[PDB]
Amino acid sequence: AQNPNCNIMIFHPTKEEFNDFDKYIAYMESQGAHRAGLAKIIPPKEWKARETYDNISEILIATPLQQVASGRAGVFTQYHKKKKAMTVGEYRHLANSKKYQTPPHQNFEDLERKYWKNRIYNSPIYGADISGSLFDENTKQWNLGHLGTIQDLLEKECGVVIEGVNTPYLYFGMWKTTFAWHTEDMDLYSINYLHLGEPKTWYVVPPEHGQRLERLARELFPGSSRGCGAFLRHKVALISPTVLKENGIPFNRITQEAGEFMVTFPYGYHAGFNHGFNCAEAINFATPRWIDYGKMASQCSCGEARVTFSMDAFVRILQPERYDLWKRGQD
Ligand SMILES: O=C(O)CNC(=O)C(=O)O
Ligand code: NI
Ligand SMILES: [Zn+2]
Repeated sequence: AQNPNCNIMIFHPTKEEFNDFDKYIAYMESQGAHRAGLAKIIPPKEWKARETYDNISEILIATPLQQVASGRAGVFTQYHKKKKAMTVGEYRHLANSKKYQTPPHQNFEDLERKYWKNRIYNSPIYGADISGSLFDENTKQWNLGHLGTIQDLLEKECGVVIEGVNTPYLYFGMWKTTFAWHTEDMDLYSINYLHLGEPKTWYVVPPEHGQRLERLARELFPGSSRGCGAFLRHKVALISPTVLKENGIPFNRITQEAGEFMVTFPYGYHAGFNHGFNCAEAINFATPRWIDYGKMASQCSCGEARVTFSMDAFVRILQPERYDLWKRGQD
């Protein structure tokens, strides 16, 4: 078996290898990349997402989210307080202000230490889930707005045609902005391109050990666990690497820099934080190997998770027994 220790693998495709997206995902998996839950892909030197990022300041962040923490430094939840709309230019200025800017630090490890020590004492503001793309339409390789759709994958594999669409989202972050422990909707893949700015540090649990993280989460957030059998779907819970280590949870970490892709694999729990002002673009996708994960994916039915239109068909076709209860949670 390839990659039995479930290490995060890093790939350097040639420009020739960068033509066929599906084929390269399949290649990465042939090398065991999926066992980690997360892989890094460094694009060939000849590739570019777009010409420049000089004209992005007028993009609107309609609902910036202030991420307010509760708990202890290594075990906390965050809720999102809606703030007034601001442009990306205004957001960048805010990110760079004395109140919100990245502190002096020696290296990534030093900054990681500062993050877990001090995160809960601040409430950074995040521009998340903004529908759109920064890929040039003429970028033909690994353009996250031009991927084959999950609906077409399901149709190709299972022969049923379904409604729904599948488009990318932009994320504008600043120092300490945080993504909570989660897997993707329907335990899909995700792919994330860091367009511009400061790094993003990722933590990931191997898919074969996902239930170990779930069990610890139930212990650490007992009220939440009683309220919902799949509360990590709420995407609000954080657990530090120190606490994971103390509890023997297998995981890995890696820092993504501008110009790099990350892929998360089905049922790979991940969490992380941004080092400073940046912009990422991400989208979910599927492969034939995903179908069995989609069939088995946990669902939140307590009403908190509240997801896209397009997830309806996924649950309806892949999980017909769960469909009634789940839909009650969406309505
Ligand atoms: O970048 C973020 O804030 C969160 N991204 C993801 O969880 C992802 O790409 O799957
Ligand atoms: Ni994700
Ligand atoms: Zn729930």
